[PDB]
Amino acid sequence: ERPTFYRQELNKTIWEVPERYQNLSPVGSGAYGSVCAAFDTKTGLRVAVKKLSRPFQSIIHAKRTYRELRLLKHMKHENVIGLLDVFTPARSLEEFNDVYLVTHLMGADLNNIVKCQKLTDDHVQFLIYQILRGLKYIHSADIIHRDLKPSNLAVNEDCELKILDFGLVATRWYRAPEIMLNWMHYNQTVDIWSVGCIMAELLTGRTLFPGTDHIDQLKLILRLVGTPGAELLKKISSESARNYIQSLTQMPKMNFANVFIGANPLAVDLLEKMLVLDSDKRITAAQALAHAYFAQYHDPDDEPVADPYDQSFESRDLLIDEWKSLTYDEVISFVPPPLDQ
Ligand SMILES: O=c1c(Br)c(OCc2ccccc2)ccn1Cc1ccccc1
Ligand SMILES: Fc1ccc(-c2c[nH]nc2-c2ccnc(F)c2)cc1
Repeated sequence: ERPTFYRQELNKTIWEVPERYQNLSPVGSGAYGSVCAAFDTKTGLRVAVKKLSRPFQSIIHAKRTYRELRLLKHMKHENVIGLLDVFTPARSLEEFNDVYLVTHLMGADLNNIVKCQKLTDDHVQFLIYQILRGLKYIHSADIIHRDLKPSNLAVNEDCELKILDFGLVATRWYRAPEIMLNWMHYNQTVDIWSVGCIMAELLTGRTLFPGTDHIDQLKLILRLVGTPGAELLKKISSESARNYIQSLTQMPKMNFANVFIGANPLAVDLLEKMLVLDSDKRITAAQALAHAYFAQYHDPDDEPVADPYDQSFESRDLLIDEWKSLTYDEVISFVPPPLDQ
């Protein structure tokens, strides 16, 4: 049966939510919606409530809305953001024009933490372990995140971490070189690249590759990791890309031990493995969890994999009303997870 809703305006946005959620307080905005912190009276915990902006504005928005709901309904892992609740104030499909999502409030991200801070090795171990543990799960569902950066890593006062969906500086800074090149057959290790860039920054206090644009970004990456060797060169189909790359002044892969000088040598070894230029040679999330850098955290029996995830809708070309109806179906069928201390 339907709960009682109440309406309010927060920052020129209307929020209509069940009375169970109290003390809404805006925390930010992330392209596809706005977020408020709230108090969940049913559990006594603080939650983040996201209101999707214009969910059915176009086929793109409608499919994006469906995609996010499907993804968040599927993610059930300690280090990945999932759903406590999904609701709409709409009492019918024709009424349906707003989607709210709720998750447990972590309360900060790594954008907030990195800033004015170099971290000790022990905290970097724990943070990056958690990221990799979440990534192992995501990758096992044959999902690629594609946009991992500090703002997409939500962290609580205990330094427990969950991977966000979408977060609240430059995104290109964390992006794999093959994506800057525009390769359409990139793999899951694009996310491993991002984690390498994030880990590097946590250890040093500086952006590993602060490119001003995609070209600058590629150039900074190749200065650290070297211009492509022959094995990699042969895998590049594009004539313009290969002409460009091979016309650059050719560069050796740097010794990372020299670059990340003060760092724990196990940290440098993992970084070398994460940031190999040829993506076919980069370490996987599962492999990284078994690396000696994480010896004090790694438990192979507590690093679970995801249930099968149906991404077939991704190929489909549907009407806005069809995406809308499917999303509505997904809201109605939502089963919350159980309360457990
Ligand atoms: O801890 C979170 C969570 Br938790 C978020 O969740 C967004 C969300 C909400 C509902 C569904 C899916 C995602 C977003 C940012 N942050 C970090 C953050 C929270 C409050 C202030 C600053 C940073
Ligand atoms: F300057 C470069 C050259 C190659 C890469 C690269 C890294 N991993 N995979 C690739 C790749 C494979 C096949 N085709 C591509 F276009 C790219 C990245 C930057």
